[PDB]
Amino acid sequence: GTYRKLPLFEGELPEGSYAQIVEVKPKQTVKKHYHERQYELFYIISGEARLGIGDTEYQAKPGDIFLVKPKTVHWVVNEKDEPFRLFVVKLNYHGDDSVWL
Amino acid sequence: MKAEIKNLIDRGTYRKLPLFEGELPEGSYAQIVEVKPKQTVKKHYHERQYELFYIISGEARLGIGDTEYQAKPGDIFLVKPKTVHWVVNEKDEPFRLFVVKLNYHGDDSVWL
Ligand SMILES: [Zn+2]
Ligand SMILES: [Zn+2]
Ligand SMILES: [Zn+2]
Repeated sequence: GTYRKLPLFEGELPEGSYAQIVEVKPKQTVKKHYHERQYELFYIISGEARLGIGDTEYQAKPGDIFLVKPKTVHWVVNEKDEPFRLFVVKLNYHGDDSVWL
Repeated sequence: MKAEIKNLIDRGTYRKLPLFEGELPEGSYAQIVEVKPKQTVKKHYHERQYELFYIISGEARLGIGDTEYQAKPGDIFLVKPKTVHWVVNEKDEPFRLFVVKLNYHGDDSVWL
């Protein structure tokens, strides 16, 4: 819902590890949230978006890499017809922890 | 937050560029890997670390256990531990990939 979520290497990734593509549907926004304990590593694959982490908003283009440490708030705004697609890795992942602002 | 590649580590057959050093949790690491033109990375296995590859640019015969893919941009891979991998760069282009290491408690790398 809101953005797609395409897990890879399911059951193959060590304890607390996780990897997946996500696809932020076009001209949609992902709302302010944070993770209690998990890290997000992004590699921006295609499209363009506004990406906030803590106190900084980036104009995320492909080939950018981002880190979201925990208790750090993030959002994306896609203002493009093309979907925003990113490679995600989650570190110290204890399952679902998204506290949604 | 954003990745600024300002640190190069040179291993001759290639170069490794770490990312977010100190920022990542224990057992984690992330880095770009540049396999310099016409070069190969020789057969090698990792004690326990896992290596997730996202292939950024170029083509290089990539070999994980028994399957040699031709790693193009957009491919994703995993090299579970105790798995023999290597890379032959074919082009006059760097073969570049975003790597994360999982279960990395320092250099578990070993080479055949
Ligand atoms: Zn997110
Ligand atoms: Zn390796
Ligand atoms: Zn694969």
